[PDB]
Amino acid sequence: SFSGYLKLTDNVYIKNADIVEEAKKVKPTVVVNAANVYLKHGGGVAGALNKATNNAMQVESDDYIATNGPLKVGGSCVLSGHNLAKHCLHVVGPNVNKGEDIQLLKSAYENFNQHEVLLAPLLSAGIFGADPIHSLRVCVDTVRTNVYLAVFDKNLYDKLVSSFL
Ligand SMILES: C[C@H]1C(=O)NC(=O)N1c1ccc(Cl)cc1
Repeated sequence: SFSGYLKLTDNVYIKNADIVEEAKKVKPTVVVNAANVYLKHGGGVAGALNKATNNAMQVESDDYIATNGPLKVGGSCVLSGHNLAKHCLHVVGPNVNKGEDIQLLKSAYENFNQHEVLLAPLLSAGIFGADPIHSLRVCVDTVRTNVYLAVFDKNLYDKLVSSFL
């Protein structure tokens, strides 16, 4: 199971880790992807997860979009986890760099409540432009299921833990 995590709350755990390496090690039931509405996994966590699947995540995602159309900001879909997990929960947090409503971050985290346990990144953090401290606060105040957060950046991990209320 998950190891080396700091406990933040009854159900939220955090570790300074590369989510791809963490997923390959744990092979969790669910890995969360920091997806966009088009499931175009170009960069950030999505680009890294997709590259780890040898692009199989992108091939599956293009078929999903061709059939269903784009996701909503704040929405999600469950697809295969490929070699990383049983399932990948593609969750769309608002991208502040595209002028999307930060208020949708709570709706994005609510998707996690449909899964008993998840390995996840902080939604809307990184290239999505939101404040990761705010993302962690919304996470702990929204998610009720067991969420294991992987924060790639050591300096950001330290800032998140030390400023956690
Ligand atoms: C991409 C995001 C993540 O999932 N884990 C991180 O440490 N992230 C990250 C966010 C902001 C900056 Cl400047 C650097 C890294």
